[PDB]
Amino acid sequence: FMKGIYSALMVPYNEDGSINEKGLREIIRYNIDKMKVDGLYVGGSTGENFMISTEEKKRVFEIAIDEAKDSVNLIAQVGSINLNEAVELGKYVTKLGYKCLSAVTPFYYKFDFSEIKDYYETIVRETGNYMIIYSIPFLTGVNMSLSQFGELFENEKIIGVKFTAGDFYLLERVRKAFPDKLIFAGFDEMLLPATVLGVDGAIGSTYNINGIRAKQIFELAKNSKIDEALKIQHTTNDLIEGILSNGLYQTIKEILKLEGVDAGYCRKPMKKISQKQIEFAKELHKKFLK
Amino acid sequence: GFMKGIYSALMVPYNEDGSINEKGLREIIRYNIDKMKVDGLYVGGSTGENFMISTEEKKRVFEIAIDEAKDSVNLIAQVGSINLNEAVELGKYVTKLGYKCLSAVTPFYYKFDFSEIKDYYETIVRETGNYMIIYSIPFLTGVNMSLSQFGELFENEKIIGVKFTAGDFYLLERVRKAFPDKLIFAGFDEMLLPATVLGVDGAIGSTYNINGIRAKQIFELAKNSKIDEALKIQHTTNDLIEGILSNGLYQTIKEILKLEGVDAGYCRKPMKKISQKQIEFAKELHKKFLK
Amino acid sequence: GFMKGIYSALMVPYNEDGSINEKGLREIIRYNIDKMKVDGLYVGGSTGENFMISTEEKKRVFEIAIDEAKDSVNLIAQVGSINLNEAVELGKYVTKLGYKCLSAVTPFYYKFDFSEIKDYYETIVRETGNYMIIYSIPFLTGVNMSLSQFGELFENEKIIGVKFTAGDFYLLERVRKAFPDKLIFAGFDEMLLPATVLGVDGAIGSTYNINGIRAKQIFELAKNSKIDEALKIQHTTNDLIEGILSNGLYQTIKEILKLEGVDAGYCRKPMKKISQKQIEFAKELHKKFLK
Amino acid sequence: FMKGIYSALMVPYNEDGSINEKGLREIIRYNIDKMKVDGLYVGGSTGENFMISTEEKKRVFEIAIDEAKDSVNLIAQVGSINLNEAVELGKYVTKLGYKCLSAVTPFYYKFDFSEIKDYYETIVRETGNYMIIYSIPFLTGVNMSLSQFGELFENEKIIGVKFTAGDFYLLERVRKAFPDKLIFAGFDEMLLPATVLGVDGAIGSTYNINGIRAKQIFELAKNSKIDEALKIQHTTNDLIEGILSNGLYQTIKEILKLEGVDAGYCRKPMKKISQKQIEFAKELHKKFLK
Repeated sequence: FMKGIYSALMVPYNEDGSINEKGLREIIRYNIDKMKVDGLYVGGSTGENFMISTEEKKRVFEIAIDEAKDSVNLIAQVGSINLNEAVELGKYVTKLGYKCLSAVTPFYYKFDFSEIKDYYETIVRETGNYMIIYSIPFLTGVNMSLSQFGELFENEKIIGVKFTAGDFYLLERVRKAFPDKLIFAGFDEMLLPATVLGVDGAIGSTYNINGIRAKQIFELAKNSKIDEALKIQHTTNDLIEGILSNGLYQTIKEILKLEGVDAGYCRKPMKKISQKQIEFAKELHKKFLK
Repeated sequence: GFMKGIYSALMVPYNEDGSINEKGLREIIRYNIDKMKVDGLYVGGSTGENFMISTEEKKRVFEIAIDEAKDSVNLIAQVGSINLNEAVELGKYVTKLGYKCLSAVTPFYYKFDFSEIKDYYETIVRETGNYMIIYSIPFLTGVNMSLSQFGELFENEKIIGVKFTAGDFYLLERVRKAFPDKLIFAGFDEMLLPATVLGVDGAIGSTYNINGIRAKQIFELAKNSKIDEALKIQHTTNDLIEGILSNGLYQTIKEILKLEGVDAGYCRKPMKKISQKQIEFAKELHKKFLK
Repeated sequence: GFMKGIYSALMVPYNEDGSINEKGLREIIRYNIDKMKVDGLYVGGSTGENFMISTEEKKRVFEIAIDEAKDSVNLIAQVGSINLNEAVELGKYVTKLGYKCLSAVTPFYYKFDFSEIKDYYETIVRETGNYMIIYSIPFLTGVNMSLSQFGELFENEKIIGVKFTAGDFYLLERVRKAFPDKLIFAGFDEMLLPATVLGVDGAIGSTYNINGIRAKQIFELAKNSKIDEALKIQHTTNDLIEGILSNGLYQTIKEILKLEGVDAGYCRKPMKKISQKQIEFAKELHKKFLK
Repeated sequence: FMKGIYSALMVPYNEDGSINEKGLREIIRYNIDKMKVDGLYVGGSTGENFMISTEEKKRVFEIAIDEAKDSVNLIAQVGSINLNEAVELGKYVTKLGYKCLSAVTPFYYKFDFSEIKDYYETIVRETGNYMIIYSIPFLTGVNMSLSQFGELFENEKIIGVKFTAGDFYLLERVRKAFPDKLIFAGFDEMLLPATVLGVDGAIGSTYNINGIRAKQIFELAKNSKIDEALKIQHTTNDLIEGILSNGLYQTIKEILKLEGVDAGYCRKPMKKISQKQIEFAKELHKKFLK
């Protein structure tokens, strides 16, 4: 029921570093109305979201839920810092109406798997909400074993997993071992291969600007029209190759400003986008998205 | 363009004393051609324990293979591995024997820069006059070549394709669009369905010695946009591969080939002999997936 | 130049409810200063589970540490981790409290290029006016900085040194010769003797909470060219460290500190509690190596 | 008794690719007389030695043993290809008089440890010679565990190990667990740190041209004169930094030609050394070695 394309909301910032509330609402509206996404992924690692305070993470969650209402599905990423920040955020967004959570493991310590399980099971026990897990524990690089997925999926309110690494063998194994769980692709350049292996959705940050093509790839592949889907994936990956060449986070923001959305400013010590990269973003915009 | 299809990576059987079992070799070729109905044979690949044999034992394998297969199937001769002079000597031997396509891994004895890899491949093409399939990863470096590096190699018209060994589907898709006129072979059997929908022209694998039927079906069904049926067969194939890998891939394939009446030969020291527990597991996999 | 010597990486003790155990914190400081006779304390480091605490809990730790240590030892305040605004806010807080040296890991939320790392460090130096020790590896990248990148950072005169976390002794030797006027700290206790003979000015480690005596001896004996005696103590130190690592380093250090009368506090969820088997093993190591 | 500095002999080649016999003798003489090395390491991975035939590997071993006689220790590396080539080479060099062997594991297969042990134990059983093992199985990157060293060192004719990776923690552990075995450093840039941890010798290819400084570092460190040894190591590493900057294999050969030794030609497809790199090798020669 949570299927479809999700855009990873990137939070825009004012000149002074605070959150640009009206700019945040404009990005939500652009994703819902123009990109016609099936959901929003709020609080993800995308861009520079993990640096903001707990207080500012809570204001972003409330602004998002009040502007999106339920035109779309919403998932709240509440992990990363530690387990009690995850629980406080998890019960705040549960009280705001967020019907699903996700959590990356904490960054301050390399936890064994038995502590990953306690971490995830505690967020489900203390919030009562649904949970999406990550196939890779935060900053470890190693995918979880298929046996470890089974131990986590024994909990019924852990309803899915977001794949960040493009291991399609493990993806296929998880897909067959757990036909009742949701699997989200977290790689936009390989959406077509993921869709034919039966993923239920995709979460990406390019879908802020390329959501239309992604919904077509997702829909055409689930109806076995591979010839047309591969051709759109070829065009999508020419956009992504240019965006990556040009700096992905800043190119997406610069393209959003070319579409009439105030995507805000960057926070130090990140270097400002150059004139050559602004002109290159406009060439990408006119070639692929206008 | 005629070299599309599923290829089996021939594994060389050995006698008790370590020499090659010529009649076991002929029976494996017949099994792949008649029962597996493969579209071609990949001879001389790194698969199993083939890189340990002498160049002269390599010449006898190439001659036995072309003489047992006739022209029922495509043949690709892997002539690299050791050095450039053995690659050229092997490359001209198998070209005179009738092989119409070559492949070559870079030599193992040195970490060559790209400008010396290109001279390596271009020299084998000039001295044999044969077609060439390159590897996306230089031997024992782990890093895929850049898309610009593919362009410099693909400037040669007798470098007709590339065998992908790492499952980087982003790079696979980029190479596919940048060079629509070149052949691309998947070298990963567990991900055949994803590679096929991105437009690979064939697959070279060692599981096709025993699972060639399912692989041909996945390849044909996916190229005809019937993903639902193709995904179910890929699921069954990966249940076999997961068991084969759990049990030791090289030895399980050999023991399964012996359960169907093919003399797969013996192992060479210092490789350990397969256990009774693994023979029984190979038999369960055989009865469950292939009988 | 006055900040040479052995430094202990303070591990913050926690109460049963997760808040910081202030009196346990004072007792750990006293144990390091009086019994271990360390030359300084490294406060706020990634060691153990310190990066999980709030900035406000970080401010109370910095204030407790400077007030318990007075000026018996050098103090370095690690103010990085979260972002640049917390680093600058922390950096000016501990500068007003009397800390004479800072260190900062790069932020964790983004993979910064080098030109943004340099702005990061130069901004903390300009906004606090304090001295700065950099890390040879940007937080969560794994790759050491280039020797040219060290030169661009060391152009700032208030960047007085570098803490090496990876044991690359070739790069350590190159940095040592290229910048004889800068401080270099080893951050690997198992290789103290090799780092000292290459001219490191000190060591920052977490084993020095309990093995500071042996580490000071290795440091002093090696800088006075008595390698034979220094190697024997390094052998004993590494027998302790091998046991500590086998048993879980963070929890074994805490349990050993409790065997000598220091309230090392409790663990925070989701970390698992130490077993009886590991408590008994910590006691054997204590009786064998430190009593 | 095998202590000291060993030079890794690099085989010079004629214009046609064959072995330059008189050039090989000249390199042996330069290492024995001018570099005053304590031994020669023949057949190692250095340069481009692993490509030559078994026949040409046998001629190199005999030329080396007949020109060096016993002015120096000799170790013969007989592994890499497969186990029966290792045994044939091992008994040939045992019949030539080589009193110690070494062997890297085969390249054609990723052997488990129980097959590494059978591999090494077979070369010792079939030749009766002494054996030096490598801490890293050929092309795997992973050091052996200290428990695995113990299982191998249970054989008394496996007398030592050559360390290729600079893990000084593992080096110190192996040194203490087996005080009766030889340990050779295989990293010239870190000779001083290795010497203070009690290594019995060093095997390197820079010792073809920098053997004098290396013997001084080795001798000064074993007599606790660290101040003088570190200063020579600083100078040695300035040479090595330049050699590496310039291409190590070709710079060493070009420096040997600047010292009056016919170090031969390169084999295709290796690119020939440039004029800028020849001039740079001469600057290194005049600055560090003349």
